[PDB]
Amino acid sequence: HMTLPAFKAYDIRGRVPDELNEDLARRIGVALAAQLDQGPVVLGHDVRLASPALQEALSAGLRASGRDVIDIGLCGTEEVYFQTDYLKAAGGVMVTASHNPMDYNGMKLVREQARPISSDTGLFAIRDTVAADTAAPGEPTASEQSRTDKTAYLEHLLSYVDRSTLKPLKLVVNAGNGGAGLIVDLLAPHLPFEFVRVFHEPDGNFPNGIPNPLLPENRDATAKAVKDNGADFGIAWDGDFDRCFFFDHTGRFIEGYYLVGLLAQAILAKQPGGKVVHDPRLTWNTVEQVEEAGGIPVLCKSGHAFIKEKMRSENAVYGGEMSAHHYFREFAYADSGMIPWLLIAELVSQSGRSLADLVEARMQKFPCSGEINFKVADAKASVARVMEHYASLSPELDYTDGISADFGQWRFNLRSSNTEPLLRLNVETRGDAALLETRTQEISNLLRG
Ligand SMILES: O=P(O)(O)O[C@H]1O[C@H](CO)[C@@H](O)[C@H](O)[C@H]1O
Ligand SMILES: [Mg+2]
Repeated sequence: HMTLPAFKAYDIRGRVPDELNEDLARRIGVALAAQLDQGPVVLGHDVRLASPALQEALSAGLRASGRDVIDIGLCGTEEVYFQTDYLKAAGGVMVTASHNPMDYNGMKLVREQARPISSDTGLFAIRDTVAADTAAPGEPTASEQSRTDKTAYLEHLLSYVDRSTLKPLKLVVNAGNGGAGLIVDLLAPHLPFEFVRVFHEPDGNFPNGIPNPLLPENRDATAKAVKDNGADFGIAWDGDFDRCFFFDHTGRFIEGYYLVGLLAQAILAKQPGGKVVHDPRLTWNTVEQVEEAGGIPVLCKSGHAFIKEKMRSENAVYGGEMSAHHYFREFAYADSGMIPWLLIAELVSQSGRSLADLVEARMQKFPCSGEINFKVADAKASVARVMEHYASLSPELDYTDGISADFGQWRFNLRSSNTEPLLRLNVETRGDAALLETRTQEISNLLRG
């Protein structure tokens, strides 16, 4: 292997100990110090068994390079984002494995204002430094401070809702033995909600499976809890809870697409006329709901780094991806798995409408395929077959992010993943479920052919 495999497009991601270990972690700390502007570095970690050791190695390398370290301890990814920005630190690293296997771990790195460090914005520079670094470890010349106070973070979360307007909704919450439960419990004394706690305790051994609400078996655990307890709706998170997933009162999982438009309207009620950033995979419903709420929709390439920089350049109040990532301007332009369900709970409380009713007509008006992934022998040839087949229909074509083709009553986006060697397909139609299925199956056949 010519270069270190753990260094991916957006983050560091690999098997312990051959792709990621304490030695590499320490070298990464040293290299990161050379890439940042002045200031301390915030460090946090998730519930994985190896994460504290990796964070300590990271701290050792940073402090050997004269960087003060602010250890915010066991946390969610968004807390590293928030505290980095809030404390005006030089940068931050979250040690997390997200939903990777048990023998895996990783790191998400940010600089000032929690601005992402990605492959083309410092991460491969870090990789190359680490790759060539054979120097003996130096000793720490800077200190580490423990800062586990979450008051500022919690106040920021609560600032998104008028607590006097909240109703005592019954909410299922499913941390999947990740870290989300700790924050829910800290918020609960300040909320009127009745919580039904599922897989609630943090446990890096993951007795009920690695947190991933998109897997049907994991999905059903939240769904069952909602139905059995007559909950208003249910929320589940991934391990580092920067992704949230919603289940209405019938137990039905709500496709992430529709929450972009819903959350946009929620935010626009608080910040009128604002711009809203969205990705190009699924678009029609978002554009319509944003515009109807008096907002301005802004098309952007998918990927958190693209989304965040677009929001910054546009002073956008909110950004959302169909892949369950939701970004908020005052939250350091960063994603949160907590702010969205607070906003939705407030929406349900104030409107008297169920989460089901809030999205029902939208799902009927703009039905989507869901993201469908393809691993084929020749991605480029497969894309060519699709485009050649639809040429005679003369679709409107857009190349913001792969290929978007607008045929009038239906459209698709076809993308190479930046994080996996996959093709990703998304189809939607104008209120036509039949057209949706036939076109989705047609494209599927073409890609596989
Ligand atoms: O592999 P992709 O599709 O390129 O990228 C995926 O991971 C990114 C970071 O989690 C997300 O921001 C994208 O929305 C998601 O599609
Ligand atoms: Mg995550």
